[PDB]
Amino acid sequence: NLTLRYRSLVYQLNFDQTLRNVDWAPRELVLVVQVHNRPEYLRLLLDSLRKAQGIDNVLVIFSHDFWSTEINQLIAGVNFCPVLQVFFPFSIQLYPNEFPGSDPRDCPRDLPKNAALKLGCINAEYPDSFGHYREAKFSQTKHHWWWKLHFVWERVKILRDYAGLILFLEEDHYLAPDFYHVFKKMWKLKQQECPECDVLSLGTYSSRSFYGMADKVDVKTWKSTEHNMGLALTRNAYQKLIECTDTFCTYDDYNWDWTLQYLTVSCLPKFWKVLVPQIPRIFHAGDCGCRPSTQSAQIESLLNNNKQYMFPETLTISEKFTVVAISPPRKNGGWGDIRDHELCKSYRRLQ
Ligand SMILES: O=c1ccn([C@@H]2O[C@H](COP(=O)(O)OP(=O)(O)O)[C@@H](O)[C@H]2O)c(=O)[nH]1
Ligand SMILES: [Mn+2]
Repeated sequence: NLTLRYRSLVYQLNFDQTLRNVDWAPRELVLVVQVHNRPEYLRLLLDSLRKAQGIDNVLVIFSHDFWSTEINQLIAGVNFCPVLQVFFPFSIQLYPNEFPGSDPRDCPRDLPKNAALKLGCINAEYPDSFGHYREAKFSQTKHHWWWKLHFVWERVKILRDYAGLILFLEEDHYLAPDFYHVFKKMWKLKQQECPECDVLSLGTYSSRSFYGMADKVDVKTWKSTEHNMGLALTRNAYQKLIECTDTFCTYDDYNWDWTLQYLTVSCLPKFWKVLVPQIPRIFHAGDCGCRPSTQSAQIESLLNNNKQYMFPETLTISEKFTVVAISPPRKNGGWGDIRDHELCKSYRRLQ
């Protein structure tokens, strides 16, 4: 049975934590990449890592919820920085025909709530806020995001007592070559001028020319639609998030970032404040209008045409935008199923 085989593979690999390209300790920055099944975009991220300055000793953790030869071969080609692969142990690939996959007794995602209650399908009493029922493939990303946040801070042996920041990104992102240069200055700038800052972001989703802006950073209230790429957390920031575990895991939104938005408004004692450059050091390649080759060339052109402005010698805080009161987001749904709630709440308790 291939499914059972994969379960055994994932258990041993998550235990062994084989570190590639290391004979060193992780310091200052570690990257964690959420990976599913888009190797064409992963290849683009890896190319951006290859071209990035100063990261020979930056650990990059790839977190997978899908096993494939192509994906593992891509990551195995990385010879230029420390690499670790970890594997989400409750993926749909490992549990296809039972929760958190699709139990054949589950309610159809679009069966009306009133009909589901009369039918007795097993999750009929737990629709989302729109009266819909769970779809396994739409719940997986939030599960994977919350599991790997716990796993890297608590269960990765090389990160015992780690005192740097961990920067979270995704398989379809592209890093600017000065991203690490800029991160280090951003962190020093946070220590010097923004003690109220909770998190760092490498950039938002927005100029053709970088003149006068590539050296500027803003202090803003964190907002999920703007600041969900390349999010760097301290241990303190992570510990404050897990104080809101039940809220994260029960809030009826299958988006991890919209769920964080709700947390910053409803469960954290203060809104998150983020330090973020005016010129992004991270780009979303999985968005167009996508040919991955087209995306890479356009980003290459934008960054190289602006080469004279990259690697700024000094960063300065230019703007401060402080939200005092804000409406909570509307729920996007997809997260009403108590089994999703309970599995999400279990990650830090199991083993
Ligand atoms: O089953 C899945 C599907 C997606 N993702 C991850 O969710 C992130 C966002 O997915 P995508 O970029 O497709 O969504 P979009 O950016 O279009 O909202 C990516 O890092 C994927 O690797 C995942 O972890 N498990
Ligand atoms: Mn994307």
